[PDB]
Amino acid sequence: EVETFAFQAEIAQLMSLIINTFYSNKEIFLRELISNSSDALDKIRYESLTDPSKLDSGKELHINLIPNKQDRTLTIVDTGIGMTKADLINNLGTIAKSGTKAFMEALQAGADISMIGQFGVGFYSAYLVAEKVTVITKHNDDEQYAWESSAGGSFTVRTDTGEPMGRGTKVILHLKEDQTEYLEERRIKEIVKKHSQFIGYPITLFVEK
Ligand SMILES: Brc1ccsc1-c1cc[nH]n1
Repeated sequence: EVETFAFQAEIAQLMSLIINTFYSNKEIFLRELISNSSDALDKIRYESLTDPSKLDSGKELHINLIPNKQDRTLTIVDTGIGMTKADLINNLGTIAKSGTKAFMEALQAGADISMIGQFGVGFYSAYLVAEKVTVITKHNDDEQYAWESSAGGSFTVRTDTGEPMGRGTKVILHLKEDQTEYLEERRIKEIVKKHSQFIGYPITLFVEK
């Protein structure tokens, strides 16, 4: 059973700007997603200090980057705190409204798209390179869900029946046809070294078979 939701108008506006604006420096999407993973890992690490059983769903705190050329996907996996259904439908978009307005105003004042993370809406930079984004996520207090959007104003949420994740979030970038450079080992390595070199969790770049 699949539920379909409309983005808030401000967030749809932001996604169209990201998809339609000419902007060559697309590689910053990966810094933003890794940063979000790092923040989620920080949150479960902090919570586990007062309730160690929150790590019963998995003690390892890490980030994996998995390219797949056959499916044309780049997947960013983390074992962070994960997202509830309420986060996916309501909470994250509510938080994002204010950051979106501020970001769109800054852009009109001369900021550029690479500053998106300073406004808390860096996830949407995924649409610089992805035609579709799938997010599989599992919080300790909720079931495993799959969120998906190809933009256009709507997203879906369903319970996920795939492989159980334990805890954390998998962001699956279905890359645009002309963005397959982000499946290349040498390119991902270059980007992580330039933008993400001091992230405090192990980042493993998987190689393709
Ligand atoms: Br946003 C967000 C909110 C709770 S978890 C999470 C996340 C985890 C990986 N990326 N984003």
